Amino acid sequence: MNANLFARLFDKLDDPHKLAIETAAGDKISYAELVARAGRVANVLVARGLQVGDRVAAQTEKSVEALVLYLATVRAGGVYLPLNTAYTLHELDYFITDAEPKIVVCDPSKRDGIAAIAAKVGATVETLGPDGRGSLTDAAAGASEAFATIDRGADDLAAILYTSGTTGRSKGAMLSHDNLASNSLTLVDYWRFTPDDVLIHALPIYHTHGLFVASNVTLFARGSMIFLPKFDPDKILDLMARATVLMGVPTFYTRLLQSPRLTKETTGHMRLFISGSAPLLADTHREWSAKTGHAVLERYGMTETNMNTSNPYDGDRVPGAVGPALPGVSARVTDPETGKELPRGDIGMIEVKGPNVFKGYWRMPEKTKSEFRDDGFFITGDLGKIDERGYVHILGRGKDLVITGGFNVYPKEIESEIDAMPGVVESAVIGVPHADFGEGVTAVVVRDKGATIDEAQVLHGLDGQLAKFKMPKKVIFVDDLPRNTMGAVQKNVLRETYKDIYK
Ligand SMILES: Nc1ncnc2c1ncn2[C@@H]1O[C@H](COP(=O)(O)OP(=O)(O)OP(=O)(O)O)[C@@H](O)[C@H]1O
Ligand SMILES: [Mg+2]
Repeated sequence: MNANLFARLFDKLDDPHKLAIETAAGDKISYAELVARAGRVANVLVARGLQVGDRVAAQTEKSVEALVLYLATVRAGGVYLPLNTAYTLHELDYFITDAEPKIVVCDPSKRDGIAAIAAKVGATVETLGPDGRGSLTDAAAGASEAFATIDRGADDLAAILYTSGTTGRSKGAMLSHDNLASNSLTLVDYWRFTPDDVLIHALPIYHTHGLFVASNVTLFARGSMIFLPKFDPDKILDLMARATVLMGVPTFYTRLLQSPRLTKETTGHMRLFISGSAPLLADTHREWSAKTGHAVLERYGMTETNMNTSNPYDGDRVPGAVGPALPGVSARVTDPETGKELPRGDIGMIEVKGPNVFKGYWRMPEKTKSEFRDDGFFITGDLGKIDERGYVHILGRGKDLVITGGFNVYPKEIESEIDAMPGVVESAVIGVPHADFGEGVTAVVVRDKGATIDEAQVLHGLDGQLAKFKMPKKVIFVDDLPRNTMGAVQKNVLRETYKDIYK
């Protein structure tokens, strides 16, 4: 009855020699082998000063060794803290100072620089490279495989993941053993994962999607995964003939749609395509079904909440919607201010509650308090509505709402109109200060190479479909939209870039 995620996963292992992970080089690792690797690394953590509750901060390229470090940290009663591989030394200083890890694991090439930061909190530094080699690996080579998995309670911490930083400086979400186990166990059943599943895993593992959703679901299900270092369209297509599931972000799908190899035949062996982490556009959903005959299953989650909602595996998968609340999870829509729940169909603030919901922000009890309602619901900061069937629809982030001339203007329906115009790839509608209207609705648009469509053409096209107060005051064409490492459009960046256009 140990609640320790590692114990939930592996204490009882009925089929130990079954495949768990195939590496990018084609090496194969069984469940028993994975467990033994984690035992060695857990012993290394203790030998390097880990005490129960200590954080282990890890910035490494993706590898099975890096995944093992996650498992071992949890197993040893530590708190795993993955960090975006792109963070610079200076950025890392903030996270290391905030979290005060006892151990920091980094790429061999950064050891000297990171050691300086680590010394500020007295952390021990080990290394792990893209090839799975380094001081961590040397230490594990002589360590014992046997390790008594540490007793942990449901609410004890297993991890701290920093948010993606879309709306400001990343905050450290404190995730418990039960947060992670309850969510992944629910998903195994809800998505019907079985030991026969083979998951193509091409996502980063410093983010909740690639780290927890991909790994924990597979591992609980006793299925396996195939690692790829990053999104590679041709390698992903190659693997579909011998895999059953792909978890991706919308950019995976729009990029795969550009391959002439993406056909019914090429995807015919696959069971399920899942999309998450950013909005899957309804047009993208329809394009995928038109080209491949598969209905993409989209789900919605956050760093702070793990997965909240999902389109059903055995029900209607609705373009533009993220599905009803998962089993065990409650979702509602409230008046953003007052907090009163709204009638089904009304747009407002999405709030969630459940065993998936985190314990708060690391050493930010005040900001934690402001993000929870009195009755324990968490304010997502996402605006949307819940339809008559209980499907949640996300309209945008609260900060993406544009208030202009006294009106609430929701950008997505404008973007949908612009996207539908011939010559348009995609568009982002934002608001920036305007002296006459409060904010000026501004359309930032990516067009096809050689497309003729221009500003006047775009505004005229909208004129006959859109209320006057919703009309963009100008259209700005760009080579591409700014996106973070997980493929999300950064409207924060756009608002900053164009803040002065109406000055
Ligand atoms: N399927 C989806 N459809 C629409 N939006 C989504 C979906 N999945 C995730 N999102 C958006 O991503 C957010 C979760 O992102 P994440 O936890 O990676 O950090 P972030 O919110 O982007 O960064 P920060 O919290 O630092 O501002 C959600 O709150 C939601 O706005
Ligand atoms: Mg957020």
